[PDB]
Amino acid sequence: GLKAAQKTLFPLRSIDDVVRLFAAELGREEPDLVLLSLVLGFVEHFLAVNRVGLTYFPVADLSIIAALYARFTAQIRGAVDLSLYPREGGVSSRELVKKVSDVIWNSLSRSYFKDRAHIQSLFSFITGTKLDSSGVAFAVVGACQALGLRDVHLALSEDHAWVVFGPNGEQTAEVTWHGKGNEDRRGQTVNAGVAERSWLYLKGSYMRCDRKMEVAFMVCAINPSIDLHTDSLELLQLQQKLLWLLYDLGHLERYPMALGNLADLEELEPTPGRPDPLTLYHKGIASAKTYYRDEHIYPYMYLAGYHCRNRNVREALQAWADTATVIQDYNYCREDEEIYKEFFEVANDVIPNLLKEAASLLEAGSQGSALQDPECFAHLLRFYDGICKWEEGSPTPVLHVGWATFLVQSLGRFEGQVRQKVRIVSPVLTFQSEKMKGMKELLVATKINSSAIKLQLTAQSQVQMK
Ligand SMILES: Cc1nnc(N2CCN(c3ncnc4sc(CC(F)(F)F)cc34)CC2)s1
Repeated sequence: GLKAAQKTLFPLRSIDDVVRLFAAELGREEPDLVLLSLVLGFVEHFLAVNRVGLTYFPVADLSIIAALYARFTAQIRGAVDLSLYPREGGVSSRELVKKVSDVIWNSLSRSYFKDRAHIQSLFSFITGTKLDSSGVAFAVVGACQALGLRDVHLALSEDHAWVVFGPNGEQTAEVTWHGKGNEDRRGQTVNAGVAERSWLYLKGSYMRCDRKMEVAFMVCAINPSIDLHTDSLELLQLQQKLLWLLYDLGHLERYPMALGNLADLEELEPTPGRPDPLTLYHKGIASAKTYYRDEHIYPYMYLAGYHCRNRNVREALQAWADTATVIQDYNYCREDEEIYKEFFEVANDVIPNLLKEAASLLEAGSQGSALQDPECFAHLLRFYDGICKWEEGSPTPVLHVGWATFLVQSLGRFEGQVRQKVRIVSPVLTFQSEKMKGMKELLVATKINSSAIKLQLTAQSQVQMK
């Protein structure tokens, strides 16, 4: 059901031929999501899943891609009868969106590993009857576009996906599952999650994609991994080129995660003449500030990871403190476990390892060490302050004694003469959380009072009886 003009670039014989196809589609009124996702899934399958026979690039013949496209469009058009769902006002109804979501859901294998790699694309849907969670949401949007439903668009948070549709694109509907063991809410709005101020729904500051941002999503979705130790260089090059295409056309402007993904790719293999990874992480943060009220966690996490890998301890601490400054205005809710896991690993594994190495290097005579810099101690304190403020008013707690052991260790890496230089005002720091306010006294003693720290961080009421 492809148009003549969509077929003229075939066969695709290289990475650059795939980029030309994307450029041509992006120059259209509506880029064809189904065509583009089938092409990426086909090339990913033959570059990462099965490389038998590979000599340069997996040639994508029109006959092959057109037959896959026909399989998809026949499946959707046959199973969704539009006459049963009249379109009032050129916009779609909740019943129609639910029907398309059910069609995709009911097509999937009964049982499979939902966390596998390479199950994101429409190629996986057609050839393997398998999709991952956000892959189902994308497939609903592709199916709606195939049906002529121009109002149905992908909605993305940092850990979940759903659709928007209807009058002014103001309706929301769940179309896929989230996480593992959670009961699905397909067909419902996301209002209760927005109202409860969970990270999962970003207080309503989630992405409402247009079609070009949906192209950017499938490009972010490319998975170059061949196995635990090995990435496809061909898929890395393709993903990086397509991200630059999108960047140049303006379609990453409102997509912080895509800018961090591009910066990560540039760190691995920089493109001559292009912005540095740092510039790109900063544009990701600027995008979040401009379009999403600075309510996103990952723009700062991407920046912190880059500084961590480069052992810029000062700047890694600052960027994690900034992540905590975002999280402090959320309530920690059921289904936010992924961001809890990330903050736990930063506090209880990554920061301790960085400071352990810093301590060894200070023993060896380093100058300008983070451990002698009171501004770095302040960043450490601000990171814990935001985590404590996050916990306030949340329906489930965050901190426990496991966190306290690492806090004491991390504090102890800074000498008392460095800790004393931070000014805690009601380097200068203001605490927002009642936990860190009560800890202020303790933060300056030559020997940290471990037991009193533990009591203040966990709000534990009592010590051992005997
Ligand atoms: C620091 C970080 N390093 N990698 C990070 N990733 C990997 C890239 N990710 C993403 N990159 C582009 N777009 C999206 S939309 C989305 C939510 C989902 F999966 F649709 F439900 C995730 C995500 C998720 C966050 S954060």
